[PDB]
Amino acid sequence: PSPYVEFDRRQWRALRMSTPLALTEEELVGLRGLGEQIDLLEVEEVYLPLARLIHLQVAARQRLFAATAEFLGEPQQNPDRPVPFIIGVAGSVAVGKSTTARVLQALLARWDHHPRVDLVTTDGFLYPNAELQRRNLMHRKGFPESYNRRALMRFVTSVKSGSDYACAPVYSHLHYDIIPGAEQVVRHPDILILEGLNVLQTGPTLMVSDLFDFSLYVDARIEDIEQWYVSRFLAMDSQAVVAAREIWRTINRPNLVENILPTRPRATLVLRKDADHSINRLRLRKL
Amino acid sequence: PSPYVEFDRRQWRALRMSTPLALTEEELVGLRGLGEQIDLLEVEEVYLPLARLIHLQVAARQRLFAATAEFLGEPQQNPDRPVPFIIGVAGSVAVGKSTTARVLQALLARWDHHPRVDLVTTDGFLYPNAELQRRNLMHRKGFPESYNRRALMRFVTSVKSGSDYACAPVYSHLHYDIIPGAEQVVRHPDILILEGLNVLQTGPTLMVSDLFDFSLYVDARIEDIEQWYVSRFLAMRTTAAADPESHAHHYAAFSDSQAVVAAREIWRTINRPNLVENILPTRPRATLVLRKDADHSINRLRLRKL
Repeated sequence: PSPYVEFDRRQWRALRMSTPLALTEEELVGLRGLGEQIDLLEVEEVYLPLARLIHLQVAARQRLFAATAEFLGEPQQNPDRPVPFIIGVAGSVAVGKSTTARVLQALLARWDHHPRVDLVTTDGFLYPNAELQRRNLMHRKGFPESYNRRALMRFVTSVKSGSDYACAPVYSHLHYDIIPGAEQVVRHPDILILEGLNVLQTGPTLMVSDLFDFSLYVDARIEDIEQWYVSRFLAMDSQAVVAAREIWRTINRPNLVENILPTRPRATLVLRKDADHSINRLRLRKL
Repeated sequence: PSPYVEFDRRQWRALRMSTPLALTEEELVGLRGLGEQIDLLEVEEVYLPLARLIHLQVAARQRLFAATAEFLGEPQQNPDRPVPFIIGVAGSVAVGKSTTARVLQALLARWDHHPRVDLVTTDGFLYPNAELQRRNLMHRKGFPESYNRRALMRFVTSVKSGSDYACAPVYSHLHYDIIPGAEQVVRHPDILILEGLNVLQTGPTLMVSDLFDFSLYVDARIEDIEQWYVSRFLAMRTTAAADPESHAHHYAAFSDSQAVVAAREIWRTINRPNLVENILPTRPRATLVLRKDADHSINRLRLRKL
């Protein structure tokens, strides 16, 4: 007996499901609008059903909120609305976290009971390069000590307080650094997806995942991810290949081995991708 | 904005409500069978609506399992029924965890959609005093290292995996030691309540609390818990000296004053630093925090916002 139910892509495809599950134009545009262009078969066969799955939890939580508010008799102290539902997305640099999180962001927004869905990356709570350099941590960028954990906690806490205005700092891929004083403002969305290297990490104290309602870990073979990282580095010369590999071996792989991979059992749902980026195995915690 | 809604006792009582699956006089008085300290007003003002709240989540979880099973189309891999809903209860030695847990256990079992409710204490996963002795941990009894974390984890995991059979060992508060050979068996209940000093503790990678669906922390001023710890140590003495099998224990022959000296000593050196160092910092991880007055009655509820 296992805590998970498993499906390979075959098994998963073989499932006859209710809801017809067809991609809508809004969905496409929604997605293209997030700067993402991923295969449609993947979106159809894997992400639509996943989204429906997740939507059942969100709708269950909204019903519970209202049934609980009814029982309590709709008092003053009780909030008027469910606080945002929070979804964590974890995994290695280059495994597709951001893509996975942007597709769910677009698909989940399609339902009328939860149309406002925000996406925050924890890259934004990285210490700025100067401060990392003040502390001799540039080479450990993305490791747990490279983030301002207190600020991350405060931001997610404020979101789970039902605050109307909660602000995250902004990481620039263009500069590879925090943009000083830029802010992403989150305004009581229905759903918040929080993507990052560290989102399921265990902090002796109180961790940010304590505030999650659902979490995903995006998985793949470590040698496949190394390839994906190299390709991404080449898109941003055998010399570039050499430089990519050095960053992988020195920074990103050890980060994966020591800090990220051990958090995989904590996820609600683990999605494993083969060499071609398509999902070949899903593990869902038993309800 | 806090992540909690907070109510003092006046405000709780001032709330509207419903008194949902409400209790016969006999059913009420039956609850006195959980201990001599059961206060039925407390049970009716606080624990009952609390059980109703919890019952709402247990039932939402049950419908969610069914909606999810239908949507996936009832495949062979999906289980037949929802795995147990697990509730953790945490706090200091002598704050009332066990009583709170026992009351909740009885109230939750009233509902037909979940009548099988088990209660397991993590005291049973302490290493026996002899094993503690081999490990050099007798003076740290109840600290996280005094437990077989791995057997505890395997047991909760097994339950949350929907097994039909899991076993926990058993601690004797009278002989202050594990009972050789004794096991509590747990058989896929609707709800498992897990109670102990370490349940919300934060360890490496995986923690037992990752398997919880809801948790409570029972809270009070430290000064008062001492007083309750001292009182309970007196009562235990008295109880041991009356048992045929337990009057042989050194502590059974303490005088009131000697039992007070020894209780404050254990408090000072063990239970209190355990509380400050390891228990209290888990308080913010609880779904619900119940604070008790000097009189044992609840003066404050903090509930996580849904």
